[PDB]
Amino acid sequence: MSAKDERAREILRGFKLNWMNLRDAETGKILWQGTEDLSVPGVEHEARVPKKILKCKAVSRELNFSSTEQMEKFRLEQKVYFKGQCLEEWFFEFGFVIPNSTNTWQSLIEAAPESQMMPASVLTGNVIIETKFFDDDLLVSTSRVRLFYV
Ligand SMILES: *C(=N\C)/C(CCCN(CC1CCCCC1)S(=O)(=O)c1ccc(S(=O)(=O)N(Cc2ccc(Cl)cc2)C2CCCC2)cc1)=C(/C)O
Repeated sequence: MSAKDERAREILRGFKLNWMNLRDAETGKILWQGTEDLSVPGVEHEARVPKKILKCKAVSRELNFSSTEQMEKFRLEQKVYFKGQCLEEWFFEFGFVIPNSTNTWQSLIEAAPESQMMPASVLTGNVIIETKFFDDDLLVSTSRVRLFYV
């Protein structure tokens, strides 16, 4: 192992996702909320979202996290797979994280204008979100969530 592998593990160790929610960006209405740390790697998490989320033009996510470790450029890469095929890739930057801080991170997730959504009934249980946590180019964790539309 290198210093960077050790550092990634230290960050993971100090990290906790405390709560999260999703809102319709246009109306502000709450679609989903949870307190399960979906960032925990090595386990396939599940989440149930209302099927009307697929009609939204944009979704606002609020994500609350704690970190014992300082981070220079905290960021996420998320890949949206349907039956193993990547259909969307999202990138979000938080930036600098104070050691032993708790932070609320708001992001906007926008519908790709190129594409049209398959129906909820087709998508449900066949969508995996793969999320990669980075400090800059240091990969901290990789986690998966399987989505159901209800
Ligand atoms: C392809 N389209 C070409 C699709 C569409 C499904 C993707 N999402 C649709 C909405 C995206 C923005 C515009 C409005 C439509 S989705 O509703 O299925 C959706 C919404 C939110 C998220 S998530 O915020 O990434 N997230 C998963 C998550 C995991 C780990 C962390 Cl750390 C944070 C967040 C939430 C999902 C429910 C729990 C949390 C993902 C997908 C497809 C499927 O191919």
